[PDB]
Amino acid sequence: GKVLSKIFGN
Ligand SMILES: *C(=O)CCCCCCCCCCCCC
Repeated sequence: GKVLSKIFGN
């Protein structure tokens, strides 16, 4: 959701 961009690593 909004974490949705870290657990995306890179
Ligand atoms: C929001 O919509 C995504 C939330 C990010 C953390 C939990 C979702 C996990 C599903 C995405 C797979 C990413 C690698 C586990």
